[PDB]
Amino acid sequence: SMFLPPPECPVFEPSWEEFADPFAFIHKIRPIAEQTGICKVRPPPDWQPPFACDVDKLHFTPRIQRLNELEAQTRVKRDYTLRTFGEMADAFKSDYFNMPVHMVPTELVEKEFWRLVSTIEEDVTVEYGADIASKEFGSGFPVRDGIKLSPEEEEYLDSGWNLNNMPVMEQSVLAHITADICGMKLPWLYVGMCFSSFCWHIEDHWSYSINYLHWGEPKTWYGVPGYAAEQLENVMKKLAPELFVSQPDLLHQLVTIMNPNTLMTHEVPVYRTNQCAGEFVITFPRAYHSGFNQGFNFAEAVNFCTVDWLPLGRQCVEHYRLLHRYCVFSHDEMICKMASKADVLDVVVASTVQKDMAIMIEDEKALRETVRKLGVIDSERMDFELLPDDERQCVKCKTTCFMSAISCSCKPGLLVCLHHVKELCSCPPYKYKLRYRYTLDDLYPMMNALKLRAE
Ligand SMILES: O=C(O)CCNc1cc(N2CCc3ccccc3CC2)nc(-c2ccccn2)n1
Ligand SMILES: [Mn+2]
Ligand SMILES: [Mn+2]
Ligand SMILES: [Zn+2]
Ligand SMILES: [Zn+2]
Repeated sequence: SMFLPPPECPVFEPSWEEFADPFAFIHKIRPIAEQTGICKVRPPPDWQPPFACDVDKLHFTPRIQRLNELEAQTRVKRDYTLRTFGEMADAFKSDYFNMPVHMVPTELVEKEFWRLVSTIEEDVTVEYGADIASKEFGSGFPVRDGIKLSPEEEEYLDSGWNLNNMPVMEQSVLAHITADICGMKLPWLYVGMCFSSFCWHIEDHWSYSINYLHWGEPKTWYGVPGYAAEQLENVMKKLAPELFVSQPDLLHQLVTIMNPNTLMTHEVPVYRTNQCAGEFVITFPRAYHSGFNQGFNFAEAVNFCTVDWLPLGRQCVEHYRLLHRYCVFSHDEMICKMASKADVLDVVVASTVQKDMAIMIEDEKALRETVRKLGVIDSERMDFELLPDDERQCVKCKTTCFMSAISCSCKPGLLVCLHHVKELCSCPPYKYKLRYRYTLDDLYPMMNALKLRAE
């Protein structure tokens, strides 16, 4: 009546043979799971990564969170010990419900969450932990350290489902990427409590994400399939226009809490699940998702990109361009980097990169012809990858340049991508320079190397 729980998302229970290769399994479940945006994965019963930590020696700075529906929160992120946070968290929930913490039904917490975030009179604030793996935090999974690991810990060091290993495996396209994008290859750690929430969002560059709940009380998820993303955005734009005004950078992007029933009322397909300890949740490209924690828990998450994602990654950067949204990295730079490493690429990877590069080259070919007809004649090679990101963004659309850009001596340091030549300055195009990374004659052999590797 008040709150109608969305239908359950798919739950997979792979055999050991299926589970062995994470990328093969994800590709297998993709036709099913991409229709729901999110899915849950229960590992084989004996796949049990050991969790060991001193609750007194793990410190982290908590972030404070107000729980109001449609209220703006920043998309990106005192001092607790893990023990003191746990004691705070446990006391909060038990006091909130006047019940032993482990006796509060998950359906009730869900019901109550959507009540309190909607009620203006309620002024509930909670805290959470969200941080990259550091020497003060550290992954929940076993990692190699100079100290001595137990045989059980060594058993899960090179596991495909050890979230530290996923970004650097052969079937992932971020295996040989150079530029430091710490947010997209390093796992994040999340310490949650009752009602602590993550707002509606999609991952950077429409990448996958995989989440593992190491221990604690469940994490409640809501998911929307990739094909319904723009439908969701139109709904939220009409109800919360503040989230759609342009921002100075990525650190200022706004997100919010919204009842899934509101989305469902506007015919947006929403699915739910309760992620329990020891279970994986996987989010698919452009799959909007949000949720909250049932109680004190500890989760670890990392982004990743498969060969299936590559053409979507290009579409995303194009979408970023239309929105004047900042990139985390240059998609074209990634592609050309992989091309320069063709001989050591996985053969299926090489084949997929080849296809994307062909599109890249033909688009670049047309763009350069266009700007030449605009009067830009002079040109010089430029190593874009050497520039800091904020020193090679298009003035107009904020895209990260790599293949090419336009410069003018009248605006030293300023660049525009080839889509926005008319946005650089007021001086005539013959004063401009085409700054390019590769000639067309450089690019075709690079793509040929990929073709040979793919055979
Ligand atoms: O809660 C979990 O276990 C993970 C939920 N997923 C989150 C959680 C999360 N949090 C950090 C930022 C944030 C923003 C607003 C409210 C709460 C939080 C805490 C969780 N951030 C992100 C994020 C950020 C940037 C790009 C892509 N994803 N994803
Ligand atoms: Mn409220
Ligand atoms: Mn996220
Ligand atoms: Zn000028
Ligand atoms: Zn531009």
